[PDB]
Amino acid sequence: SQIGLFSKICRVTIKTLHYYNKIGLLVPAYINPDNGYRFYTSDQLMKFHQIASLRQLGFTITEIVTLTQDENSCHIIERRRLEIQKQIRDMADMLSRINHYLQHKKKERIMLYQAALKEIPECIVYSKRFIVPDFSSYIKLIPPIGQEVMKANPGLTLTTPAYCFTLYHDKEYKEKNMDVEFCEAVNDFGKNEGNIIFQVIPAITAVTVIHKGPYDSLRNAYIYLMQWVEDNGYLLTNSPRESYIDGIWNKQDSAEWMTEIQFPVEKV
Amino acid sequence: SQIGLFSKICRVTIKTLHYYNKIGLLVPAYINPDNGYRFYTSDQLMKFHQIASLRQLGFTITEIVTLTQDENSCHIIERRRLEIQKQIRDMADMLSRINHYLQHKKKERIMLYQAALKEIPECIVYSKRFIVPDFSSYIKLIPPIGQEVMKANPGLTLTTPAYCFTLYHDKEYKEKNMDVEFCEAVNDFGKNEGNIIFQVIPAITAVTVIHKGPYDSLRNAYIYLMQWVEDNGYLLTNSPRESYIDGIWNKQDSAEWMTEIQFPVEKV
DNA sequence: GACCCTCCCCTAAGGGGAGGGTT
DNA sequence: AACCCTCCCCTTAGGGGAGGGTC
Ligand code: 118
Ligand code: 118
Repeated sequence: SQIGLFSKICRVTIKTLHYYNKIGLLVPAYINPDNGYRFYTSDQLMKFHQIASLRQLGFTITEIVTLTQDENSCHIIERRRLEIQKQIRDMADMLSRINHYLQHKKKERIMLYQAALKEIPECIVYSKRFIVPDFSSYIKLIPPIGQEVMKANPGLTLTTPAYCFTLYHDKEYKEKNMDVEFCEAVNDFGKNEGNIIFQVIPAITAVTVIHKGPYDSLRNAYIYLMQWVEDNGYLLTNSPRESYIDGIWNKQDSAEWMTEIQFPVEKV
Repeated sequence: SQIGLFSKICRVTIKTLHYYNKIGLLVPAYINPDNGYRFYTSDQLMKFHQIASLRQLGFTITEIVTLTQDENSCHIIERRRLEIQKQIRDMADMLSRINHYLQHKKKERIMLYQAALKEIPECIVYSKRFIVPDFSSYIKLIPPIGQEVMKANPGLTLTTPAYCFTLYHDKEYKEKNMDVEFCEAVNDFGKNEGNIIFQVIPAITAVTVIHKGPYDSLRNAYIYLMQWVEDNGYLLTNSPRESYIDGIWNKQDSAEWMTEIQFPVEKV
């Protein structure tokens, strides 16, 4: 049976049989040495049946050329099973995220904020945890606190990129008397000085929202990220970080201040 | 911010930034004309965050270009949601099939029947539906039909490849009172003289196993296909077909015979 | 007329490397 | 040596077509 008749038997393309014969899977029974014509037999039809049965299970071709010659191999099936379970767990997540995106675009005409998961590696920061009356005074109190460290610690150098951020160790919404902790990543351990300490901030997976604008409207970003966490079946693991990428130190216009909200989060 | 600093800010590879600059997804704020060095800006990070937020939902790159360049594109998000649900159905199907495959392979070292889900197109057949006293006697009455149809309808040409099957119209198991119908795909219509009639058989999606060996062991393949149907949550929609690939007409060896059992099913 | 072969380029989203540049 | 660039080839499972030959 020539390649066309066999390709009509299996309901498959001739190019598929060519590719298979090239890769070594499903080699034909008789190759005409004069013109190269590939002739097939029903013994090849029964082989293509199991080839298609494995292909319908998601196995890649190099997995099939192992499954069909190394007959005892069973770990390559449990591996694909765990892979399928991971794919389902990711696809359901993506479906919930798309549903949330659609709900938000229906409610508001514009996707002002856009959540995105990212992996934040651990870093050595110098930290000062204290109580502030409000956010405005906290912004004023940060730079002298940084100056104290960079003066009293020779050889201390900031990290590139400059990961400078704050943590909010409250559990409920506190407009005032906020137990904020300011941190700034350093290349290595420095010595403690007074109330300012050093520590390692653990590596986290976090959903992130960048907020372009003034600081007095970060409540919108926090409300959006909390809605995202509650909706998509996630759980806030740790205190929410807030990363200062751009601000009064780098730009003079308040409308171009760029800050990134980070929610350390884990899935339930 | 140079490309090396930006790749660490974004926590992505450099070649990703090169690809996004080449396709036009993320273009640097300023490219040095002589060297070619790409330089980035906070407003490029604000856009890479959008790129990542959309790519974590599984959007293709061109869909991301269409989404960030053209607003009011909620039809593309709906398309992606429908495709996500389709992929979730297919992944759950794959998971159930590989669970069944593991349940059988870790039970018995050899796989006797692989199961493949293939779509059979519609065809024109001549058929004789009659009660057969036994399956052993069933094979005997077929060549009479085969001669009679070619004698009554001259020039009637069978299709290629030959689709010759049996329709087991019994909704319950029995040995001696089998209500079966022998069908054979033919190119064009003919006369319906006698109990042999012409008809079309609707196109079906069917799970199929290929049975190699004599016709007494077919109950094994039928029980296996029923077990597959019950395990994988399919529903048997129509009467099972039995496609005779190889038989007494091509090969004298009874262990070289081949036959394909087809179960018309739908996913419910 | 139909059918079949090899050879070449293409997919999506980058990965890896070679060779050249500059401070 | 540290970064940077462009250019070329590579990944899947085959698709599409050109040019040439065969039944
Ligand atoms: C030590 C402590 C704080 C700051 Sb900064 C800053 C600088 C670079 C990158 C990120 C943050 C600052 C403020 C004024 C002038 C110069 C630098 C800072 C400001 C507000 C909130 C958080 C951090 C700097 C050093
Ligand atoms: C018309 C009807 C049936 C068959 Sb045959 C067959 C052919 C030659 C010699 C003996 C038998 C068949 C099928 C099932 C049971 C008994 C006979 C047949 C079927 C498929 C492919 C090729 C031949 C052929 C023409």
